[PDB]
Amino acid sequence: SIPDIKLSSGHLMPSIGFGCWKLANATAGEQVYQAIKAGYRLFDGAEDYGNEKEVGDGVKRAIDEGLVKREEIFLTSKLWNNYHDPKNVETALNKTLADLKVDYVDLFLIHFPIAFKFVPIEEKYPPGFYCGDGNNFVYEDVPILETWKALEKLVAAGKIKSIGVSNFPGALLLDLLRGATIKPAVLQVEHHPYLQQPKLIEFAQKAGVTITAYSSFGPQSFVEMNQGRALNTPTLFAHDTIKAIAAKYNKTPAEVLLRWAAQRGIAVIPKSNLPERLVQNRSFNTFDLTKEDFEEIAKLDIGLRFNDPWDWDNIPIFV
Amino acid sequence: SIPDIKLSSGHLMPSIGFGCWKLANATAGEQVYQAIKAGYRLFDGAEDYGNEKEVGDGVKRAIDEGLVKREEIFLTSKLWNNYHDPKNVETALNKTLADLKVDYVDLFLIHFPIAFKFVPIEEKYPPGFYCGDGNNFVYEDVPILETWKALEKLVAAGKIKSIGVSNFPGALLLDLLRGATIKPAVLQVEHHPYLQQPKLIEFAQKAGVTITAYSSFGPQSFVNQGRALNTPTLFAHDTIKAIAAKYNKTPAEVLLRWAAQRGIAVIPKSNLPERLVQNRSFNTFDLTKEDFEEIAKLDIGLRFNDPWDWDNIPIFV
Ligand SMILES: NC(=O)c1ccc[n+]([C@@H]2O[C@H](COP(=O)([O-])OP(=O)(O)OC[C@H]3O[C@@H](n4cnc5c(N)ncnc54)[C@H](OP(=O)(O)O)[C@@H]3O)[C@@H](O)[C@H]2O)c1
Ligand SMILES: NC(=O)c1ccc[n+]([C@@H]2O[C@H](COP(=O)([O-])OP(=O)(O)OC[C@H]3O[C@@H](n4cnc5c(N)ncnc54)[C@H](OP(=O)(O)O)[C@@H]3O)[C@@H](O)[C@H]2O)c1
Repeated sequence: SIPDIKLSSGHLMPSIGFGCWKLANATAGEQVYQAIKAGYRLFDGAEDYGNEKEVGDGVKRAIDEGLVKREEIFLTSKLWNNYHDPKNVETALNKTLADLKVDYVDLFLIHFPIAFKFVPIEEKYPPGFYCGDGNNFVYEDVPILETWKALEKLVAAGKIKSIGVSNFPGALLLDLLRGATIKPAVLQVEHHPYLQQPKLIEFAQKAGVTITAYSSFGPQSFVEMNQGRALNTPTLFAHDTIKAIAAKYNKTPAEVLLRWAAQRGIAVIPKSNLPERLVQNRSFNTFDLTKEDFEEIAKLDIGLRFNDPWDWDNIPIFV
Repeated sequence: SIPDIKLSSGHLMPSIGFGCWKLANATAGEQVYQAIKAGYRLFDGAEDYGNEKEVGDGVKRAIDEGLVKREEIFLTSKLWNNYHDPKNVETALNKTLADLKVDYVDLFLIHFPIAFKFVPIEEKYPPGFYCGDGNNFVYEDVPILETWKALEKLVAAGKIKSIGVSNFPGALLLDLLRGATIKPAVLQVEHHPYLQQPKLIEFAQKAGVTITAYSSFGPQSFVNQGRALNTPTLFAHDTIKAIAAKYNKTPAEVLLRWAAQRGIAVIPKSNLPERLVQNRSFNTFDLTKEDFEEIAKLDIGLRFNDPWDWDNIPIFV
């Protein structure tokens, strides 16, 4: 049912996966397991999510029960900001591998083109915004390419199958493509009708980089974090454009939001604590948005970004 | 008169300069010379402008006539897109030096974070968008930092006083800063009330990078581009007029002052002598917080110089 996408690395990646951000440690293992039973095969995690051990527990349970074999699960993780210095990259990957209880991750991404000062794992993990000095942000002078070469070596050592990046704007991705020996296979970015960045999508896809969309439901994911920008934003779920299209096909607004990306070759990783939403978030490929529908949804693009490092410490990633 | 700005390199840079883009070759020498007599000391040029030889004649004439000495003139040039590969960087710079008839340039900027396939100087100069294969754009795998290191080397060789970048978005500048031994001293970007990019300015200034604004008059500079032609003029914008008529200054003087008062260098260019004068003496009034607030409302992120138009190059996306 779930179409696979061919990555530039020579490996297949499910076009629909299960998001793990803000999956409570207490119920994550069980929800990952239920997701596998519901047919999900790709799991989008990260060291920063702090629940990789639980994600691993869920996968290991499914494997121990004979529902799936390791090779049938696509595990994505992300290298956090404090670990860009080459000498720390493998250490961070090792922690991820140990927590996930596996020998390799299918996809490992540079979480952000941001290098926080290294913080020893036994000092605090996941470190979040901690940089070794109270609440102050401290950075390291590690160019992206240095981190990328450390990742390329880990691919050669068999610990990572495919490598890619997240939160990279066009000029940065373009430059990485110039110095990379193993081209980044995936660009994972915030993508929803309020932030469509059509030119980025076009450039990346023309360059052979697969797009994975995150926060496909826009502000939704951020309101529980009490983010003001998101709370002030009208939901996509109650938006007249999305609702009119959903009604026309007799689909849910969530299905239209996910299909709007899937139909354009963009991979999705919807997240949900609700069992009822598992099947739904993975079975939306039952109708086709017309040229007209796309023109209508295109009108909602306003460049509204919910995940912006500028908010953390005026980091100029998207400026 | 014209305030100087101390660059992160230690060297000083006039805050008001004379732009050389489109200065016709037949009269560029004379215009640069007249500009020097008019008080200008910084000349913003580029290999791509194709008139460095003539800009050089102008400066050489002012020096031979004893109006100025080489070290009182600040020359800026820019490394064009076909010369990013380190093995070609010095070739391009040597051509700029031979053309300007100088032993070094004061500021050498990476013109665009774009690497076109190398085309020999002898094959075509300036190459412009020609990449050695008909009208097709062809690129080279040369990371920004490799080009930068070649420039740092040319600084140690004494051929360049300060180095910097142009048309670099925030993320790219941030990354270059992590790898630079000599920090880029300047960030030259399009900057006007319709494209204010305040967060980029704030980040750059805070990192110690000096901003040089170009196209200070917005749409007035690309007018045969449709985008610019179909954009309401800033010279007739109600907010600009209001502030200009409120200080008895021209709209042009308000547009330049808005940048200058914020520590941003400007490089206006006028074929007309009167304006030539106007453009170097607009620091005769201050904008109030309220003025800035009203001007800041014009920001719509409208960009006239976008590589996306050339070949869907993702520099600003
Ligand atoms: N690399 C990065 O920077 C980055 C940043 C953010 C996210 N990501 C990744 O991408 C994933 C997805 O993004 P996200 O978690 O931010 O947000 P999302 O998937 O857009 O989140 C959807 C929000 O909508 C609700 N929801 C889920 N299915 C729904 C449905 N069918 N109908 C109505 N509401 C529904 C969920 O609530 P319930 O849980 O109560 O169902 C959740 O609060 C993450 O889990 C993570 O793996 C990566
Ligand atoms: N790095 C880059 O990518 C880049 C890109 C573009 C430009 N630049 C540099 O920055 C400079 C700025 O570009 P530009 O020359 O097109 O922009 P500009 O100097 O802002 O152009 C102003 C236009 O307005 C007119 N003008 C000048 N002064 C005036 C005044 N006081 N009152 C009314 N009209 C006035 C001029 O025509 P008249 O001559 O008839 O008065 C000129 O056509 C260039 O020369 C170049 O050195 C760099």
